[PDB]
This record gives sequence, structure tokens and C-alpha cells, in this order.
Amino acid sequence: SLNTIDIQGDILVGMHKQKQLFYFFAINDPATFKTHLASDIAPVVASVTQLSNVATQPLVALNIAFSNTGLLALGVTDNLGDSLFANGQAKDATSFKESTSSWVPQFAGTGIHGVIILASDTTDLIDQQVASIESTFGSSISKLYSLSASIRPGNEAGHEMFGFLDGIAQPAINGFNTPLPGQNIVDAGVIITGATNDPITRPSWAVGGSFLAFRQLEQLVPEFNKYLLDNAPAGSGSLQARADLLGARMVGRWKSGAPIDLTPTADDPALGADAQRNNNFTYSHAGFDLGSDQSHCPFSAHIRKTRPRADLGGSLTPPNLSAGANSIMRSGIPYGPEVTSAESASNTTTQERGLAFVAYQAQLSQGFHFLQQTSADNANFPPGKTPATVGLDPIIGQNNGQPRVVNGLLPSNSSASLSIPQFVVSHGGEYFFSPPISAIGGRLSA
Ligand code: HEM
Repeated sequence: SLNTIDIQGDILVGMHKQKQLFYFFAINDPATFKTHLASDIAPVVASVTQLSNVATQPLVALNIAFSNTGLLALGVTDNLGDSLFANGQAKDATSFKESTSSWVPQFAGTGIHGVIILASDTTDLIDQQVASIESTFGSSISKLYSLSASIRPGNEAGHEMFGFLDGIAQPAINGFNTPLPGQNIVDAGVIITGATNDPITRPSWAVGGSFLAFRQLEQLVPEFNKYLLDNAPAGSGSLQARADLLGARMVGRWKSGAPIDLTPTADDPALGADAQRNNNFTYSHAGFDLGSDQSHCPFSAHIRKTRPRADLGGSLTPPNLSAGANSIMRSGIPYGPEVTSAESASNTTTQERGLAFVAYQAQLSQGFHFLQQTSADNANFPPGKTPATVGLDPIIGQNNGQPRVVNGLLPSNSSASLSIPQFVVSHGGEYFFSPPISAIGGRLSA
């Protein structure tokens, strides 16, 4: 019953283009905006069906999403069923132990009405599409802010700015995806509003959409690299190899993608590259106490925080299916320049770079907001551990600018604690609703 022809492609497939632009806009003269929304945008919005087929990847892939104030600007006063969306991300900031005082000023408010996501293999093609939009909409659309993003170059293609292969793990949608070994399998309504087993009643025109949580997350890459070298556990290999082990313990995967739960002391690049094997784990190991054993993967490791698997019950053998309702689909892409020679040499960031983080979910409170607040920022999550104080997620965990206490990272002693400065700095973002395609030229243009 999942009508993928009507679902925007970034939600379930991803744009998978070299370059992306996030174009954050305001609406003036809504009657004019609406005419062009229907005539100029709706026909070129890329669907899941379109992106699922090579023969039909468009030259420029385009998606569009609206904030609460953007829907209101279009005269849409309906309750979409999500209080977090309605209130906007700025009002949610304190839930994550940050302040909007640190944000890009355009995000610290509700002036942004929407985002157009443009993706293409060159920036020139994106620019041409933006020029076309500005030409036909005229002054009815106004750019408030934008952020350019790119797949990283060379041997870092598909890796985020710290160097780790990204985009490996996603929930499988039951009835749509063919699940990979170890992959969680969830009802479509966890991700798509109004789809199977979404318990929240939605406006009819909104069935087939998703909520988009956007975060501009700066990464302090030279600082991270230097921290790992300075805190590398003693051992037989090179200093860099031991630093790499510590980084892998923090993320829960080696940079190659190999999950540490399956290879806890050394990388396995072949495993990392193999989608049939690189997700096939639950954190359980026969003969080890799940509640205390951190020898395979720390309880505080990023991926263990964000998908706890057996830490939240369910099958000890793959696939673990726990906490399906707390799943998110991720379509983030790195932004900013590569690390420059001088920054690396000084172990100091000068230019801003990071992750243009994008999460899709049908309930913000169950997805992004939950994972940040209840897990990453919670020293006592996952529950039931010994010792009980897991500490914060070393990658994304926040405590109002203070160093984060993170336990279990050191293989030699699970009781050893590290106090870690932030390596990821929030510059804010917004919550949007990516409508079904039918609503774009339909209700939203009416
Ligand atoms: C700059 C910030 C971030 C970086 C560098 C980062 C990096 C990574 C990496 C390297 C992985 C493992 C690769 C993969 O499984 O695809 C991962 C997985 C994941 N991340 Fe993060 N991430 C960031 C922000 C976030 C945030 C803010 C959240 C949610 C609040 C989040 C949620 C997840 C989830 C759900 C997974 C998959 C877990 C699983 O299914 O096993 N990430 N991330």
C-alpha cells in the first residue's frame, strides 16, 4: 500500500549526487508563489520510484519541504500531528543542551518557510536550476540562507569529514526494501506520515510525507585527530594505528565501515565494504554478559547509542528488531572545504566544515529528538548497564558546552573515563515537512 510514486526521493532513497545545495527560503506574495509551485516545482520533484531506477535519475534532483511557518504562509492551518514541528527547532534547542545563541542567525527564529534540496553531479547544474527558479518565481521566493555540500573526494567518497564511511545503516521498510543481514525492519509509518502503522492521524493531503530534521553540524577535524593521538591506548602497533582504534571505539565502526562489534581489535576493510556482512550484529555475544561487556563495543559508541539493538531487548541473533519506532532515515552530506595543510599542522580549525545532517521520520519526538535527548545526551542510556553510567555519545553528545564524560572507550579497562571536548558543534537548523508530491501542486498550491 506504499505509494512510492508519490513520495519524495530523498526520504527513502537519497539523492546520491556528487553535489547538493540546501536553499532556505521565505515566501512573499503567496498567490504567485503557489502558481509557480504548481507549474515549476511540482513537475520536477524527484520521487522514490524515479530515483530507484538508473534510467530515470534526473540531471538535477529536486525535493522541497516546508516549515510550520511556511505552511501557514501558504494558508495551511491544519494540524500535521507533530508538536515539535509546529513549534520549530529553535524552541527545541534547550532539549539538546545547546543554545540558539550559537546558531546561524537565520535558524534562530521562524523566518524560514522552507528548503529546496537540489542535487546534481556539478555545482554549475545546480546553479542553473536555482537561476531558473528565481527567474520564474521572481520575488515571490526569497533566499534567506543556503548551504552547499559535496561527497568527499578520492578515497574519502562516501565518508564524512572525520573519515568514517557513512550511509551504511538505515531501517528497512517492510514491504519495500529487501532487508540486509542485521538491518532493522520497520513499518512504513515509522518514516512516512499516514503509512502503515503510523499511529498519528494526519491531514489527508499529508499522507506520504515525512518530517525532515536539518542540522548544520560543524566538525572540528584537526582537533579530533589530535585528541585520538594524544589519548591512544598503549599497544604494539604504530601510534596512528592505536589512535585509529580509539576513534573506532568512539564511533562503533572503523573508518572502513567495519563494525567493531565484529572486529574489535583490528580493521577489516573487506568487511567494511560488504553490505551483506557489515551490519550483521546485535551487540550480543554468547558467553559474555550484555549488561557489562564493553570489550567488543563500548556502550557509549555512537552507533550503539543511536541504534541500541539488543541493549533494548529483542533477538540476540541477527536481525535484532528492537526500537523500530525510534528509527530514522539519514540523508546527510558533508559541507565545507577539506582540511587545509595549515589547519592540520596546527591541529586547529580555521574554516567551517562538517555534516549537513538530514533525518527523516514520521514523529520527530520518536526519531531525531529522541536519539539526541534520550540517548546521546543521557549518561544513563542505554539502561541496565554495569556500571550504570555509560556516559555521553562522544560524537554528538551535548552538555551545554562542557566537556563530555564518556565511559567504556578503553579496551584495557571498561571503568576508565575520558572527559572529551566537543568535536561536533551545532550551528542549528530547522524542522520541515516534506509533503507527498501530490500535495505540492495540490493542497499547497490551492
Ligand atoms: C557530525 C555529526 C555526525 C557524524 C560525524 C556521524 C557519523 C556517523 C557514522 C560514521 C555512522 C556509521 C555509519 C553508518 O552506520 O551509516 C553513523 C551512524 C548513525 N548515526 Fe551518526 N553522525 C552524526 C550525527 C548524527 C545525529 C545528530 C544523529 C541522531 C540524533 C545520528 C544518528 C545516527 C544513526 C541512527 C546511525 C545508524 C545507527 C545504526 O543503525 O546502527 N547521527 N553516524
